[PDB]
Amino acid sequence: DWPVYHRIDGPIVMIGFGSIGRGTLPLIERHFAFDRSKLVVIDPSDEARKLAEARGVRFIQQAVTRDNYRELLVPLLTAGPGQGFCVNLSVDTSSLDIMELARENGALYIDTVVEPWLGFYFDPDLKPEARSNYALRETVLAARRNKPGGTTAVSCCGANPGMVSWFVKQALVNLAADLGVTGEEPTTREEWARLAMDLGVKGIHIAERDTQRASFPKPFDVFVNTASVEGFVSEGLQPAELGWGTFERWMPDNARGHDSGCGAGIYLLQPGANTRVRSWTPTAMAQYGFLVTHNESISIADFLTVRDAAGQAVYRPTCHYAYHPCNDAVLSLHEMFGSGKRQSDWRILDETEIVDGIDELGVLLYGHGKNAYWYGSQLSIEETRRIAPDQNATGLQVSSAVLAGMVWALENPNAGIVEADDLDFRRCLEVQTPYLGPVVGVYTDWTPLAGRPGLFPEDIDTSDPWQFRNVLVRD
Amino acid sequence: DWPVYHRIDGPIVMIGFGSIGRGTLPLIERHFAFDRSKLVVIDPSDEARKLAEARGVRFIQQAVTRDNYRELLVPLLTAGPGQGFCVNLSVDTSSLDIMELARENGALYIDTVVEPWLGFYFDPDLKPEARSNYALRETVLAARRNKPGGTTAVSCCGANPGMVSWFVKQALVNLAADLGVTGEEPTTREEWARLAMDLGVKGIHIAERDTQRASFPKPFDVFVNTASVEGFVSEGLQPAELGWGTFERWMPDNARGHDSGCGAGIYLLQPGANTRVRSWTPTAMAQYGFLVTHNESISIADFLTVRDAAGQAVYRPTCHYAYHPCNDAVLSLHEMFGSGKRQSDWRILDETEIVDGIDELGVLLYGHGKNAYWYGSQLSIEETRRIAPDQNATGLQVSSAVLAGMVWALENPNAGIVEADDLDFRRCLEVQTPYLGPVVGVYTDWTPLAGRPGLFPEDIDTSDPWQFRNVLVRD
Ligand SMILES: NC(=O)c1ccc[n+]([C@@H]2O[C@H](COP(=O)([O-])OP(=O)(O)OC[C@H]3O[C@@H](n4cnc5c(N)ncnc54)[C@H](O)[C@@H]3O)[C@@H](O)[C@H]2O)c1
Ligand SMILES: NC(=O)c1ccc[n+]([C@@H]2O[C@H](COP(=O)([O-])OP(=O)(O)OC[C@H]3O[C@@H](n4cnc5c(N)ncnc54)[C@H](O)[C@@H]3O)[C@@H](O)[C@H]2O)c1
Repeated sequence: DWPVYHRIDGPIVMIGFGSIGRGTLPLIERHFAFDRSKLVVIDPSDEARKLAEARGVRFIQQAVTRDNYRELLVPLLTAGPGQGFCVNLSVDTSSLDIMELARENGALYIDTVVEPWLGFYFDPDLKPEARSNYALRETVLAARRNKPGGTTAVSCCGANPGMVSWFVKQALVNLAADLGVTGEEPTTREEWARLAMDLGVKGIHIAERDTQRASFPKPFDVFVNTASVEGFVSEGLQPAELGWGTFERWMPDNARGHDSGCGAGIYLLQPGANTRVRSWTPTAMAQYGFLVTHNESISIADFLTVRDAAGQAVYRPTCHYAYHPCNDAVLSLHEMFGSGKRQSDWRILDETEIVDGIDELGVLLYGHGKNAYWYGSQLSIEETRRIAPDQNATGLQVSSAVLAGMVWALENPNAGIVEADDLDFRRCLEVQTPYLGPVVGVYTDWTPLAGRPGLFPEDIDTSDPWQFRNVLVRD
Repeated sequence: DWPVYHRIDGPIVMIGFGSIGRGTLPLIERHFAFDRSKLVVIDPSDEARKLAEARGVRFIQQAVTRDNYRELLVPLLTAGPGQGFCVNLSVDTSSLDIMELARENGALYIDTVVEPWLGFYFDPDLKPEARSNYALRETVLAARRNKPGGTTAVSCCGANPGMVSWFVKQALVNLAADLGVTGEEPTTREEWARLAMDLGVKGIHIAERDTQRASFPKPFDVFVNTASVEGFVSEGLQPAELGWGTFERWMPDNARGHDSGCGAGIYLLQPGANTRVRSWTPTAMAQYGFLVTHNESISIADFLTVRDAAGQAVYRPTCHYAYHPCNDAVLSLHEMFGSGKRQSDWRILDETEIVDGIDELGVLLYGHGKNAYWYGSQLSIEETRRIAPDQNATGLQVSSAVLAGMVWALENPNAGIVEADDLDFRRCLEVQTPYLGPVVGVYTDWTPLAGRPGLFPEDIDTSDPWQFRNVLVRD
């Protein structure tokens, strides 16, 4: 049987019922005990309403907005009898404002992104620095400094950000064993950072290759993806963004830093989904990824920062996304950027439309004595259908991470505002691994200088293959 | 009944029986009178041999090389009783050497590319300039200067290079007529160049969008295309190249000119099939094209050059390819450049494998009073199957162009070495148009500055939207 981890006696408030909400609700019903009538789904769309009604779940057809979120959500979060859980899987809503509302009213909180209120992403009066995920994350860090401790709110606990933070810790443990580095397993952030430094990890790619393909050819003027099209396009049009490692000797002319905050990131004055980087995964081998901004690019680099007494950073890894989405999404990007505007329509691939493929999602640690190491999941669509309904492999890696975060929050309900890097990674992977298919570690001798230089002059750094100067693709 | 244009009174030697040879053979058999035993195909491929046997045509399974071409081709082309025709549709053979051999022996000649002997494209001892199509074309121009007149040899007479030269002439005439400019169309090179100057044509894109889709999804580690994969990859890895207009006021730091030759071209120190440009076609609307090197980028800009009394160029249009290949080819390029090497296998889509689509191929004249004008063919796979066997829409545009050039060569057999810009464009389009489906001219308001600047700073020239500065896709 499937484990029922805990009883939830309070209200379960799910904000948003898109691809991730539809895959997460069945997991919540499977793994927690509660009266089904205590669950409530809020979503503005008719499509979501019909799906919730088909499940006999209470539904409120409203867009949560800055104007209504307090009057709308407080009664739902405080309905009792016990502590409620707010499961935020929406677009167009402020993660920070909803999280602070939940904590104000004693309700647990989890989300998979630091989302702003509608309008932020395309606000023409915002400076590029202000549109960065670094800046949005800094609003969460400030909230934590302002109100330490208290009710647990889990920020950015999906597949990536989320799970990959746990993969980094496991990968560091495996690397220490394989490199003969002795010592006890870290138990504090400082100890984790020092292990990464001692192992010589120069940087980390969130190295992903989605090979799911549809039973129909990509339609003209339709954006196709395996998860949120609105969310992927939004993050893809934000600046390319990365955690910036101490080993880097070069940044492009259009790179910029931040005057304040944790200090772990840079951004480029170009859209991340039109920025290519050289990377590698077990199934793809050498591939292009897109340098799409992601919270974990900053959070992981920040988490693994070592500082001296004066507080200056002496070690920090480079960390960023290196995303090869499904073929139809690759075509959708070429179409969107080539036309200069979003397609007229979009669709997310349903499991019934996917004929084969996997979502290979892992972390690539590089620069150490064994060059590069990839650790992560190779979950296939066939396995997904076997073990979880209403979602594809992309969705299941996300929904199962939300499940793990919820289990952790119930067992640690007064931990304050926390990121995935703050959770107990072993417990979270213990809950999530049944839904991840093959989880494997693979070494490779590939480097970004493989085969280079070619028949054209290239601006490369031959002294250190893994420099960003060698990873970034110029156009 | 199909028209029979001419009797060929000698041997027909077709070098190469790939996608284009297979599409051109039925048109030769359809439109020319000759004894069946006069035609012979030469190709080293076993796949090619079996198809030729099924077609009942003489086949010699041999690679033409520097070492054997004289011993092989001279007897075959001079078998008599009269003038033969060398129809060169191969890869890895020297167009120049074979052309000069055919001419030395009184045989007509046609090809669709200035191909070099095997080894040239990837010779590591060659500078990028020496690997350019500008340089290859200059060998043909020098051969013409050294031996003017003589037997007709048609260089680069496919769809593009080839047919698009005739489209440029027709487009110019249409542009003038659409402005109410009546009277004598030009008859000399200098008059054509002045028509383009007088109408204010700043530049020309060879603006192509292939929408042919396969009945099977893109296989991993397989390069898929609708015509020669080897030929497309070769030119895709040559330097980006363009005819360079007098109106341009900016070029990239890695752009280079030529010390010698006609003077009409620049090249970039980067591969063309990984260089993107902003362009437009009627069915695609705004799209990315790849800036792949092509003979006609130089020959058209050269043809349309106006010089002053001293001999200095005072007007010349920009001209280059803006190629959006079929979706599987787009994915194949992303795969190839992302891995840094050619896929292990490749395949060309057969008409039986194509579910739908067109090859939209035309010329986009811009900078004139009506901004932009696209003229060309919208041939669909469905129409192709009705009018010509053994090829897709891509192949038929090419094979019908070779048919037209062969007709022109037979009708003008003492014209010496000629390019597509040298032929009677009306007669050539008269022969080819039955195979081009819809041939239309479409005006558009679109410019490369549409929607720009976006939310990031960009280096653009707002006073002149069609400047290469605005067309080239840069970081
Ligand atoms: N961390 C990760 O790994 C990860 C992965 C995928 C998605 N995500 C994020 O999770 C979120 C959900 O993804 P998805 O795929 O389900 O998206 P989706 O687009 O499928 O669904 C979004 C849903 O939000 C609803 N919505 C829109 N405006 C709203 C409002 N004002 N209030 C409430 N609901 C509103 C829509 O009606 C829609 O059903 C997105 O923000 C996405 O960026 C994270
Ligand atoms: N101008 C245009 O519009 C245009 C369009 C398409 C192709 N082309 C060119 O036409 C040519 C043919 O294209 P394709 O699609 O048929 O290519 P293809 O790859 O299908 O076929 C090429 C053929 O050449 C043969 N070959 C290889 N080496 C040879 C040798 N030494 N001697 C004789 N034959 C040899 C191969 O066996 C093969 O059958 C290529 O050079 C291509 O670049 C021009």
